Amino acid sequence: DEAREAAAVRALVARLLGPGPAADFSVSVERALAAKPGLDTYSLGGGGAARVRVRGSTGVAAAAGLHRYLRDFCGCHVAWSGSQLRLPRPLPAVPGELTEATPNRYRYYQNVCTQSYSFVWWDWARWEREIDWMALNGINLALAWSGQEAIWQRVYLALGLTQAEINEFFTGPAFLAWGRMGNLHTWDGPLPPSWHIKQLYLQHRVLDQMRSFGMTPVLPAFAGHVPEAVTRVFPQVNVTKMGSWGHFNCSYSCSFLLAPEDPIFPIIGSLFLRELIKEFGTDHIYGADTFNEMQPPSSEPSYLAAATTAVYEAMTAVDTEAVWLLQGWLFQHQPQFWGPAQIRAVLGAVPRGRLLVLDLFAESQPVYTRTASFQGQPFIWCMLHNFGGNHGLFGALEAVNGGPEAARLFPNSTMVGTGMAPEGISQNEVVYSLMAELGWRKDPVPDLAAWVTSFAARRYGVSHPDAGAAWRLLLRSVYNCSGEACRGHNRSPLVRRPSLQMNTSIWYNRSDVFEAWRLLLTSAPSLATSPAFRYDLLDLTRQAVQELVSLYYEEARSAYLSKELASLLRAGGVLAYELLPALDEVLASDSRFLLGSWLEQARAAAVSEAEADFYEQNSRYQLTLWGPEGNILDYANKQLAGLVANYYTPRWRLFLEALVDSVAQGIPFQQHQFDKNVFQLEQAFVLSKQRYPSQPRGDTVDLAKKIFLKYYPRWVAGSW
Ligand SMILES: *[C@@H]1O[C@H](CO)[C@@H](O[C@@H]2O[C@H](CO)[C@@H](O[C@@H]3O[C@H](CO)[C@@H](O)[C@H](O)[C@@H]3O)[C@H](O)[C@H]2NC(C)=O)[C@H](O)[C@H]1NC(C)=O
Ligand SMILES: *[C@@H]1O[C@H](CO)[C@@H](O[C@@H]2O[C@H](CO)[C@@H](O)[C@H](O)[C@H]2NC(C)=O)[C@H](O)[C@H]1NC(C)=O
Ligand SMILES: *[C@@H]1O[C@H](CO)[C@@H](O[C@@H]2O[C@H](CO)[C@@H](O)[C@H](O)[C@H]2NC(C)=O)[C@H](O)[C@H]1NC(C)=O
Ligand SMILES: *[C@@H]1O[C@H](CO)[C@@H](O)[C@H](O)[C@H]1NC(C)=O
Ligand SMILES: *[C@@H]1O[C@H](CO)[C@@H](O)[C@H](O)[C@H]1NC(C)=O
Ligand SMILES: *[C@@H]1O[C@H](CO)[C@@H](O)[C@H](O)[C@H]1NC(C)=O
Ligand SMILES: OC[C@@H](O)[C@H](O)[C@@H](O)CO
Ligand SMILES: OC[C@@H](O)[C@H](O)[C@@H](O)CO
Repeated sequence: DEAREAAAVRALVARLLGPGPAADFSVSVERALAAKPGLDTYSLGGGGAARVRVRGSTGVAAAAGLHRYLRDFCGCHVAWSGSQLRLPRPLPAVPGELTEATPNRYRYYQNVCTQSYSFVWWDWARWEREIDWMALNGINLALAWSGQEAIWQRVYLALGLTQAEINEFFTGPAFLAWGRMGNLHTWDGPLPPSWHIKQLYLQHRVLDQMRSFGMTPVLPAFAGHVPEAVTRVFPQVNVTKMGSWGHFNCSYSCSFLLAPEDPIFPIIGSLFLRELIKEFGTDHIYGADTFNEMQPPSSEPSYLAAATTAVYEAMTAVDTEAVWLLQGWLFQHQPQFWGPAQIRAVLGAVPRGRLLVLDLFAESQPVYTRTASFQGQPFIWCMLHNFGGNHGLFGALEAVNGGPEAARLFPNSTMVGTGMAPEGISQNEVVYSLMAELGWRKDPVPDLAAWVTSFAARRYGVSHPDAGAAWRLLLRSVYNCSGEACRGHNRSPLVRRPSLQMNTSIWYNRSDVFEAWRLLLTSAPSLATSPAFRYDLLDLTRQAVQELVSLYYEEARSAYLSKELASLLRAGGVLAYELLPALDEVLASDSRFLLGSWLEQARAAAVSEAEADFYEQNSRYQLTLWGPEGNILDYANKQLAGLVANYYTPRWRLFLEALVDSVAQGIPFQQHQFDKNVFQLEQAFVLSKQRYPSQPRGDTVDLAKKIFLKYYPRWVAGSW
């Protein structure tokens, strides 16, 4: 109720600022503050000689008001990487009563993938910080995906499956996103008993905390995928075996899909939802997806309607208030299958307003556009932005700034909210800061250059003219990809398998990055004490090294092709023996860029050495080979200390060496042979029991300065 929501926001203020400064805020929650039912509203008053009055129509609204006040009146900044929470004394006064309402019924957060790429090894402490970030960003709808395998285990045991069948079925922890969608099964499991104990524990705390703010946590439901062992206990079920996803064979993919009209369908679907709800309660919104990246066995509208009605009916068969949150990714991913009549069949099969669809990649491939606003079903306009959790400076900020407005103005628009659905978090914080803001604004931000200048100013605690100019440069270059082919996948040579056919082209002027780097480095004598400045300088230096690797690749390749041995040794030499080690070393100077920081999260999730080794191996697979044969090679690449020294660099050394051997003998370089040798090194990184440091070493500013002094003059002079 109102009181519990206000107490939740009061406790947020105390975690955020300390209990001392928290006493200067008067928080309340009052339903009547909203003019229109379900359009969240906050108001700010007071300050100066008086306490700061923050009122919300809900707990999330109040938290958004708090953020509004801290950002625009106090100059504060909150992000995944850290915060800048200096309060002026006295606290600034607000003129009269400032009251703002969102035009969005929902602000949504999380991809299904984010659960595996970023949240896998999170404990409660980390989730608690994330739910605060969510509340401050005004989020009222989000996935609560933890612990669902523990519920499926109860269901399957009750259906007569053996514990061994259940253990064989789930993937390892790092691959559960794809197990849950039916893309995968089995790969790199089993889930150990401690996993379920910890995830059930976690999920209860997540749900309690979300609900205390008045957030709506979305819960999973059955979408038709079942383990093969279901055909042992129910041997007359009608099932179709799906195709291979992600180049996995039938030991790991080729999922069994239960036919929509099989009598077992509502029985399994109902038993799962009932067990889920007994354990966790419900807020009446359920997520399910049958055909994410998997071609349905028929394009007949009548079949596709029945497959969709079967899932919705299983939900309403236990909860008559059910609303089904559906990912729209498939419509964009297999456009040749998903013609107008196929899409109309799914969208028409659930009553209007009971399908809430995520237009998941709306900043670049919106579907509302080509389906007359999902044939009248409500939708949430999502920015996807990031794939694989990849590091790399990227954004299409003009398209995100104008996107929600265009969706709202579209004829017969059924837009009911905005969302952020990155595959991984902990990158490109500027992009999420903007899209979160668009959650509450009526209009696009009018001047992006001034906005990014203020973003940097609040983040560093000072408006520096060089740092400001650096960010304006990044805004118009890396953060302004335009066109239909803008994807935030890092495909740079640094993170990919070396070859003679790598494409080094980009969507911006490379000089803008090197200038931005120079300008940000010039700011260091003022800003070096800001953890956020250190983070951004490191991220930008890292980007500059990524650019240099590409440029040195170009030189090495041209020299290979001309049989210029000395030039090839020189160019390939600085790439593999100087640039890459320099990168690893500078990354190693901050805890937020250590492979070892993430792997120690994995060890702390385990309860034994053996289990910890298993989780760490899971993590190393996920970042590199993905599957056992390099099935989705480098898709979840990252630029972390340890990973660059022991994975990216050995591949480049081997590649250079094979090129110089080729030029030195008579002999052409053969890709297929190098492909076999480099696979041994990639796999060795995965299977090694090497431990990686979780403590930083060296000074970030000093190391970045050395890289700049050495490589920047070579850039301006063209002399490699
Ligand atoms: C589906 O894919 C998996 C993973 O690639 C296959 O399992 C793998 O099978 C291979 C070949 O049998 C094993 O590799 C090695 O083969 C040599 C044979 O000369 C042997 O000396 C080594 O000890 C080793 O066994 C590999 O261990 C195994 N990998 C895993 C992760 O289990 C599987 O066979 C494929 N399934 C189908 C149905 O095709
Ligand atoms: C927006 O919605 C309305 C649905 O009411 C569509 O207009 C109806 O359909 C045709 C026009 O193409 C007319 O014969 C009906 O009489 C219209 N109804 C009304 C009340 O005007 C309209 O076409 C939709 N726009 C788009 C782009 O699909
Ligand atoms: C993002 O890119 C687009 C394309 O370069 C920019 O939009 C142009 O802005 C100029 C003014 O400088 C206008 O005269 C043009 O009409 C626009 N061009 C096109 C092709 O649309 C935009 O300024 C860039 N955004 C940022 C924030 O730097
Ligand atoms: C299985 O279900 C599909 C419809 O989903 C149907 O085409 C097929 O005839 C059914 N097969 C059997 C053996 O019942
Ligand atoms: C790299 O890709 C771009 C389009 O994305 C294309 O125009 C270009 O020709 C490609 N370069 C090479 C060398 O193949
Ligand atoms: C990129 O920046 C450099 C240096 O300011 C400039 O010489 C060049 O003409 C710029 N633009 C393009 C499209 O190359
Ligand atoms: O406006 C204040 C609210 O806290 C949020 O919606 C921000 O605008 C974006 O973080
Ligand atoms: O590539 C496998 C990834 O984990 C997913 O994000 C999707 O398959 C991308 O389309």
